[PDB]
Amino acid sequence: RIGELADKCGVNKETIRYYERLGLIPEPERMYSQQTVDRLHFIKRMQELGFTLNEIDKLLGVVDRDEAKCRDMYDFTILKIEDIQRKIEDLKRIERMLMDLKERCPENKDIYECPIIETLM
Amino acid sequence: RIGELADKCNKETIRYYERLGLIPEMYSQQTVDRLHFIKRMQELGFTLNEIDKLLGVVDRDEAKCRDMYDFTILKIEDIQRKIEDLKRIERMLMDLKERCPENKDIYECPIIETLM
Repeated sequence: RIGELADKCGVNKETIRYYERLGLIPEPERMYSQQTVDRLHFIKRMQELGFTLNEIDKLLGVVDRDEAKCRDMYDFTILKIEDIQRKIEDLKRIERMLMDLKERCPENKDIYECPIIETLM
Repeated sequence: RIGELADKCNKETIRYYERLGLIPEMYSQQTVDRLHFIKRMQELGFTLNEIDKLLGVVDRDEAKCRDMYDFTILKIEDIQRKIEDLKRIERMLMDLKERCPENKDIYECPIIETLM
């Protein structure tokens, strides 16, 4: 079921085997249950949001109850919280800027130009 | 002044941005602000083409200011999704933090990290 799991999240089988080798995802039974899908989605999205594979591994250590890689979690949380807070602030200002730019467009006054579907994408 | 401008984040990168038409062909404070803008925008996941299109408005370039509306819609949706996700991740990290013993300790309070 590696192919369907690869298509579902999704990433190529190479990166799935790569995460299996890194230990980011557990060894499947003789396969790949729903938990593996949620975990893989977690890894993928976290990596998309700027987190390194090492940090993701450290977080997944909490899930697997690995005491070793859960060492010094306090400082880690503090650092990541600072980073992500600044990032959030920046993105919010940028978003307000983008909206402000959108209002200055003529189409913003047109009813048929209203972004209906794009809302739930 | 490109050496002084180089403190901001290097010279080849500056010449590269000049060749792309991202920055005018140097000495100015406005150029410093613009360069910082480009850099930080790139740090936050925006491509050079997107940043170029946004800077098309500052340069009053009619050509690349076309279809700005759909661009804004797209970027706003994407960045909104990102913001939601990041907020939730932050609350997660705060949960984890509060689950630590050090979180109850006064000397372990992150005072300096606040304004970094």
